[PDB]
Amino acid sequence: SSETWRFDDGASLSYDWAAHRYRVELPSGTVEVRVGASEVRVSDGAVSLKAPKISLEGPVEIAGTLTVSGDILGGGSIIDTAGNSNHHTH
Amino acid sequence: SSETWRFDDGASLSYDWAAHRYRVELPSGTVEVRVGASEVRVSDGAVSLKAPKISLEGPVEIAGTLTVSGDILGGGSIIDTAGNSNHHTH
Amino acid sequence: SSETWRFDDGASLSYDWAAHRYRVELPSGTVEVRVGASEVRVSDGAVSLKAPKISLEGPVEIAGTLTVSGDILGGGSIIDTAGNSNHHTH
Ligand SMILES: [Fe+3]
Repeated sequence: SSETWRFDDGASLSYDWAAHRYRVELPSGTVEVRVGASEVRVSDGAVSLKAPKISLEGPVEIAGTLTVSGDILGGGSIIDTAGNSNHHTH
Repeated sequence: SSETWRFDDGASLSYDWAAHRYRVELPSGTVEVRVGASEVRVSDGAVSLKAPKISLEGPVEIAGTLTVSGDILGGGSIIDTAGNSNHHTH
Repeated sequence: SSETWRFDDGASLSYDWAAHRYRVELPSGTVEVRVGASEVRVSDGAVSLKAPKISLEGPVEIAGTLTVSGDILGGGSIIDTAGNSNHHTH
C-alpha cells in the first residue's frame, strides 16, 4: 500500500498511493520555512507560526487550553462553560 | 509569468517568477511533516497542528468560529459583540 | 556546524547537523501547499491556514492580540486580566 525511503540521518519519506498520503518524518530537530519576516517552524517542542498577520480561515478547534498575551476581541458571542470574570459593572 | 509541472499523480508544482510564488498542489490526500512528537498535516478535510506547544507569534485573525476544549486565558481584555456569560457574581 | 546552498533566486537551504535543523528561506514571495480545498501559505505579509477545519491539538499560546469574526466557545473558564463585557444580565 505504501513505500518508504529512509535517509542516513534517520529521517524518512513515505508515500501511500492508497491514500495519497505523503509523510516526511524527522526523529528530532527542526524544520523551518521562512518567507520575508514570516516563518513556520516544526520542532520537537513546538509548532511555531510567526508573521505580521496569522490568518486562520475556517472553523478553529483547539484541543487544549488557549493563552493570549494581548486582547481577545470577538465579533459575536463569547461563551464559557465553567466561569468568567466579573471585570465589568452593571 | 509562471510555469507548471504536472506529475503522474495529478499533483502539480508551479512557480511564478513575477511574484516569487511557489505552489505545490494535490487534488486529494494528505501531506504531513513530523518532527519528534510535533506534526503539521494538510489534508482534504483539515489543516492540523499537533505539538507540545503551538506558538502563534503575531496578531491572530480567525475568520470563523473558535471552539476551545480547555480554558481561555487572556492577558488583557476579552470583549464580545453579541453576548457573554453571567458565570460570575458581583 | 552547518552548510548552506544559495540558489539563483536569492533563496537558500541550510542544514545544521549539530541541531538537525533544516531551513528553507526566501527573501520575498509566497510558498503555498494546497491539498483539496485546504491550504497553508507563507508569504511576506502573513502565514495563512485555510481549511474546512483548522485543528490545533495542544496548548496554544498567542503572543499578540486575537480577533475572531465569529463566536468564541470555551469548554472551561474564560478569564481576562483587564476587562470583559457586561453583555449579560444577573
Ligand atoms: Fe456580570
